[PDB]
Amino acid sequence: FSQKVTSITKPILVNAIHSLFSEYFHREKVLNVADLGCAAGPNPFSVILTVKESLERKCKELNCQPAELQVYLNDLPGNDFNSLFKDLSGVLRTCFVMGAPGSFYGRLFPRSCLHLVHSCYSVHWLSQVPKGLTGLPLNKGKINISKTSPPVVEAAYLAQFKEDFTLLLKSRAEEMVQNGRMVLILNGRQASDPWGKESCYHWEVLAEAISEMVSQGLVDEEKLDSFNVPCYAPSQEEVQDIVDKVGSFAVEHIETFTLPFANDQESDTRVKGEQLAKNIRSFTESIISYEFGKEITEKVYHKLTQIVVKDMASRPPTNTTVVVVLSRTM
Amino acid sequence: CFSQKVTSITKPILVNAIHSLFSEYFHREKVLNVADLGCAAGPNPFSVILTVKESLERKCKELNCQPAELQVYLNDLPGNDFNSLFKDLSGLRTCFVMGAPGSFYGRLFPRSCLHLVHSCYSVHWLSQVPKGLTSKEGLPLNKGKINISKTSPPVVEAAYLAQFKEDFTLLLKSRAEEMVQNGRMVLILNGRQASDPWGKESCYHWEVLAEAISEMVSQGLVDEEKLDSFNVPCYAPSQEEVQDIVDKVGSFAVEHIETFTLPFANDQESDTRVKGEQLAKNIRSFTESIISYEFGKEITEKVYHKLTQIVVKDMASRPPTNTTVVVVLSRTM
Ligand SMILES: Nc1ncnc2c1ncn2[C@@H]1O[C@H](CSCC[C@H](N)C(=O)O)[C@@H](O)[C@H]1O
Ligand SMILES: Nc1ncnc2c1ncn2[C@@H]1O[C@H](CSCC[C@H](N)C(=O)O)[C@@H](O)[C@H]1O
Ligand SMILES: Cn1c(=O)c2c(ncn2C)n(C)c1=O
Ligand SMILES: Cn1c(=O)c2c(ncn2C)n(C)c1=O
Repeated sequence: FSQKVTSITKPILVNAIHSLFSEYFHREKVLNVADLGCAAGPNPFSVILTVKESLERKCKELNCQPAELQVYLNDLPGNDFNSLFKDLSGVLRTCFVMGAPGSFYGRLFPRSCLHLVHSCYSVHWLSQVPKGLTGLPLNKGKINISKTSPPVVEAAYLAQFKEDFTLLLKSRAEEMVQNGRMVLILNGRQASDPWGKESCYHWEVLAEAISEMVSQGLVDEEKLDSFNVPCYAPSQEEVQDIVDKVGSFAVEHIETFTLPFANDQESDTRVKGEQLAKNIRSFTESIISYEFGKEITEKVYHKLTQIVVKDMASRPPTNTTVVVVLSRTM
Repeated sequence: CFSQKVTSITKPILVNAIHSLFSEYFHREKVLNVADLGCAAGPNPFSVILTVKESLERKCKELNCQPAELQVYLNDLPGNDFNSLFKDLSGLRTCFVMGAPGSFYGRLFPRSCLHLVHSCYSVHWLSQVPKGLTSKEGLPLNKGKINISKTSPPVVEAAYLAQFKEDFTLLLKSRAEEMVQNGRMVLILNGRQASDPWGKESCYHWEVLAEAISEMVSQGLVDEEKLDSFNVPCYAPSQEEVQDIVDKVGSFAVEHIETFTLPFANDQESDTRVKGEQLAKNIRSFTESIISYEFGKEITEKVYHKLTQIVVKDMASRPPTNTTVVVVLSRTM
């Protein structure tokens, strides 16, 4: 899945880079790139290579020396920059890679210096759990928007997102050169899709595993009730509406695509389920662990592995991605 | 006290260099860019950030202008503990702090963007152990020691100086390409008074480590050939050497040159034992990794135990000094 996403989207990144060339940004002394929420895995390496290779390839054609490249790798201060920097030791030459700790909800970089901003699977995370999920907890059974969720949950999540995403765009707007491009890829939904397993498979199946622990009386039902993940899956329409209100970007590309969550290149339904569960753990573990402690979380994932395995044998789940490319105007 | 003494004595030099930036109206540019070479993870980088931030804010008040934004690059080798550094920096408004992993012997930053470069106790470390500390035959010159000593043949001295000339030149050439016209660079490093002999006067730590090693050779727990052909990639230059190297690189003017010598141990401690133990701990903390890599964990732990006994003994008779060289450059042409 992670592989599928990066490979499907690579041409979009490359097209955005090509836009930079018809502005002669490759003729400037340095090209500045930012990756928002880079984590520590291989995706940042691949973003660096894509830009580096495309920049080198084009300067070969035009018989000029390539601009130098500066890549800022942004993530929250708790990110494992140590590992990231150790792995980057095995691009160089004319290539200067920085760590930029901080939240992308706010200023991170000098005014109008960025030529390219990139983000893959970060900007769906909210700055806080949305307000108005309370006293008394609305959204009783669940940890995200669901089939069973009252209309107010939906509206609260959307409102939080509108705030956050607007603050993201405003910050990036201040930091980008005229005609700079920004490529944003995030977990999303098809508008005509219902809530529940269609769009938020992972949040639904986690709430199931929690509910099994409540049922075993190992967790208070009030805890599940007033637990909510600070994460939203927008439609492309929502994204585009938010962008429309911030008058400093032109939309150059908008896209939604839906894949199977489970890995195709595996024939056995077992393993397929276990892998998907492992995958889900790997990006939900820290938020779950922090809320329920190590002992209970270990139990939650064991039941999760049983739920997904069962799901593989009947209706296999999907996952949906929204992609937008913006150009800085005015 | 020592690390504290160095940062506090040199703070005015940093501030003067910053003030030079103001008379170039760099505070009127959109961003002021600062680099700290070899920042490690301790409190010194925080203090450099504060010094610049405070001075920049203070002077924009005075001249009634819009404050430039501040960008600070914190450079160190990859596998420096940037995790801890970044966590501590969280306890930062129009103030953008970056990690810049890599060696300062080489390019690290875009061409001509830096206004201020700062470095405290880094650039004395060489890029490699210097070549030519072994004869044609294959015999190791510099028999007893791990740095330049009283007992060292002339070729050791000349090889270390040559390595430093290479390294320091490469540092200056790289920074020259990366600094704006009239940018300042403040370099503070462990050094020597020219008229000082080699040995305990200038390289206390290398001398006392070679002692501890020699005690392990004496207990036959380490081959004498290992000590013989082991050499630390570190030099303590005179201010004259530094100035000669700078003179050959035609892109900097010297604005300040300084040598000063302090007691190594913390003076505000009355007990000789603790004074010695502290100095030893201090010495371990900056020599551990290169000692450990060479002799393994088991014998290194023994080396530091004997080191702690040697320094404690030294505190009670002749207390050691340590010497610092400081230079400030301006980017010209
Ligand atoms: N406000 C914020 N500012 C910066 N990083 C953030 C953030 N909120 C979440 N993140 C980071 O976003 C990342 C999401 S995981 C995706 C990582 C990478 N883009 C990839 O494709 O693999 C995490 O590392 C998380 O710490
Ligand atoms: N070539 C090189 N490039 C970058 N950092 C280097 C380096 N050689 C040594 N260093 C770093 O220089 C540091 C010296 S310790 C000094 C820490 C800090 N400047 C202070 O005043 O406390 C070490 O962390 C070491 O890893
Ligand atoms: C890192 N990450 C997420 O953060 C994520 C996700 N699906 C939804 N989200 C929120 N996937 C597949 C993922 O790899
Ligand atoms: C890192 N470091 C050194 O590298 C050093 C030193 N004194 C001498 N040297 C070489 N001190 C105090 C120090 O902290």
